[PDB]
Amino acid sequence: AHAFWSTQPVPQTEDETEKIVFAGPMDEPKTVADIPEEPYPIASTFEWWTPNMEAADDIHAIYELLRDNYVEDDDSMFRFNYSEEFLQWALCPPNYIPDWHVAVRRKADKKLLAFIAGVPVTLRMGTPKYMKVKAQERGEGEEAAKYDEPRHICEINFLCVHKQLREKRLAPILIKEATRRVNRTNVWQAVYTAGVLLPTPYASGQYFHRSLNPEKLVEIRFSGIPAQYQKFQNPMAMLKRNYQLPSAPKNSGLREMKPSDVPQVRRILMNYLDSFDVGPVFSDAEISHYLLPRDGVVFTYVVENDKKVTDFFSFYRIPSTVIGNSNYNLLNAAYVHYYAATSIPLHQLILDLLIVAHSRGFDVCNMVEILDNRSFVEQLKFGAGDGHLRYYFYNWAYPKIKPSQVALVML
Ligand SMILES: CCCCCCCCCCCCCC(=O)SCCNC(=O)CCNC(=O)[C@H](O)C(C)(C)COP(=O)(O)OP(=O)(O)OC[C@H]1O[C@@H](n2cnc3c(N)ncnc32)[C@H](O)[C@@H]1OP(=O)(O)O
Repeated sequence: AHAFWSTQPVPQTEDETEKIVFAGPMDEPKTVADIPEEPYPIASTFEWWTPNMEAADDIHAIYELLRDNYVEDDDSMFRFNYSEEFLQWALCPPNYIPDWHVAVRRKADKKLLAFIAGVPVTLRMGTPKYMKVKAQERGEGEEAAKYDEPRHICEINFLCVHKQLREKRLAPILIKEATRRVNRTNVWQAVYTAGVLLPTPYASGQYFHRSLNPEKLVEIRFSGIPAQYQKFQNPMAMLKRNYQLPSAPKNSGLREMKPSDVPQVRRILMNYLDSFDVGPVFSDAEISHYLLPRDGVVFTYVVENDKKVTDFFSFYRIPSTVIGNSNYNLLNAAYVHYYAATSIPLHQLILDLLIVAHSRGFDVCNMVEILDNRSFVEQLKFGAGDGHLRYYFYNWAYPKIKPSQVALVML
């Protein structure tokens, strides 16, 4: 029973989603004038707050909320510790809408108690290729193509309720108020991800992890000894030896991305992402924002061949707090971001990502099996994680697809 989600324009069961064969909206069309102009009522001791993401004080307040209260593993050993610089990056892409960043604070002391953030994204989200095949074989190509134009929608992230206020139905009102503010902008769909099962994902991908410092990872109980290494008398030693990375990048033309690479990176990324059912459309401004290197936040490298950029990869940094370990209190994790390989095998491109991440002191490289990420798991010695990242739409019926048809990276 979902007292909240059963009232919302989402598919309500896996059985329902299994039957969806076209993309399209779920709610009746509405207009902005149908949407209340007043923020939803909230307890008189709390207030809605829209942070100013240019104010160091406001960014710091969000930072501290998430540091102490955002996603935790089930054993409370690790918690994400997004940096202030990362939050300003993730929350403030080009043309972002300040009113889509929704917070609740306590009036008396102005303490931040809850947060949810929406940013604009332009998403291809029309009927998937294989369902269009089946639709065309039914003479319904027209209906299957109705919504192929990229849509300007909302990407939701960073939903967080302070630990002391959990299970008091604050998340539904936060979500409802964000929806109100987005709808008041004439935007009617959103996309979000979660590591938990909600009604009802259109895609789910397993997490995979590449140890860069396997001794540390075993000590902090992030990962175990892979089953294939349990046959050894000293598995950690063999792990270190087989996981040892080349001292140097295998691609001699590798260098950090620079502003003049933006147009070529845009073109090769968009050409690659076009082959996926669900994916973002990025302008030069958005390519610049999301991919140009930013210290401690995002790292992007290009390969030149024949004087031109032919390949690139990116990763971003999310440290996690390690709780209860007497030897370590932080885990430095690199997350595979966007990439495109036009002249070298993808596993050779991503090997250079691992080499660079190791040289920069990261402990582990994490990814979800979206894009073509599954294809280099075995080759580059990634191990399967316990987690799955689920992909969801708000007010968009969508057929179930494999994660290999998803090209939207979530931060
Ligand atoms: C058109 C524009 C639309 C824009 C909006 C689109 C939708 C966006 C949707 C949000 C996308 C977020 C994407 C991310 O950021 S996913 C990461 C979410 N954050 C965390 O896990 C951080 C740590 N946990 C917390 O802060 C709290 O436990 C949260 C805030 C998660 C729940 O707070 P609390 O534990 O105090 O519970 P409650 O009593 O207030 O509320 C219980 C209700 O909340 C439903 N619930 C539980 N977990 C989630 C979840 N992860 N997404 C959506 N709904 C969730 C649950 O099914 C129940 O509804 P129902 O089962 O009774 O019906």
